[PDB]
Amino acid sequence: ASGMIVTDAGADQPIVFVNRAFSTITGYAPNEVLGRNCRFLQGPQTDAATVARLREAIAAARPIQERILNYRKDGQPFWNQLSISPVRDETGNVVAFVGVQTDVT
Amino acid sequence: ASGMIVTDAGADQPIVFVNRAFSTITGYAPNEVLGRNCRFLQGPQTDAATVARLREAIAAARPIQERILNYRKDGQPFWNQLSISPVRDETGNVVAFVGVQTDVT
Ligand SMILES: Cc1cc2nc3c(=O)[nH]c(=O)nc-3n(C[C@H](O)[C@H](O)[C@H](O)COP(=O)(O)O)c2cc1C
Ligand SMILES: Cc1cc2nc3c(=O)[nH]c(=O)nc-3n(C[C@H](O)[C@H](O)[C@H](O)COP(=O)(O)O)c2cc1C
Repeated sequence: ASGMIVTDAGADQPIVFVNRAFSTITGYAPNEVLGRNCRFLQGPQTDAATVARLREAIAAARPIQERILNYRKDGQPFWNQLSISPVRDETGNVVAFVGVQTDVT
Repeated sequence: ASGMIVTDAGADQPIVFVNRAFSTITGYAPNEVLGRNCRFLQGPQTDAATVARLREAIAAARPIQERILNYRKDGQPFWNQLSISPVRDETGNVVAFVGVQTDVT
């Protein structure tokens, strides 16, 4: 099952909702992640270039897909097939971002 | 600000998250809508053909936009500029739906 994260659009994109599969994949409970930027999932072997591409896409509110190395709460690495998209209203304002995670280890 | 509703994908698409502006627009608090299908927003003058189009799009996981008559908690009608999209994983599985409202009354 794939994880889902919803973040606010502004102000460094704090998490506002996660589904159950997010906890299955990452080992974090909702309480442990709400209000935080998702970058706590990264760690020392995460590819910096990939991170850069995410950062640039989010700042532009452009959809992006990447395979990124992430880490469970306990420190166990896993490969995340990650897809992020803005949620826009019909005037084009970005209301949120949604990300989908699949553990492809 | 535009409302946002996230639902599960299956069964009857129960609401799992709403943003602040959903409460502004509709008068409902999160605790009174979570776990319900969004159709409680409809009422006597809602156009049945519009509802039917939403029903078929959700069943097929197709994006759709409609201007639909909805009702606030206090019973006041409002025009909801509604857009719905599925959230998919990279294999195409539907993870959730996202709806965006704008009160265009
Ligand atoms: C909706 C959404 C979901 C995200 N999911 C993840 C994720 O699962 N794993 C991850 O490493 N980064 C994820 N990110 C990316 C980070 O939050 C962050 O944007 C990225 O590391 C680049 O920014 P930075 O250089 O400021 O950290 C997500 C971002 C958003 C907006
Ligand atoms: C994510 C999402 C958001 C929705 N938002 C609304 C809404 O704001 N107003 C509305 O009248 N129906 C909304 N709907 C549609 C109803 O939940 C329902 O699908 C529609 O009435 C058709 O199905 P029915 O004939 O079984 O009621 C939403 C559905 C989804 C999945």
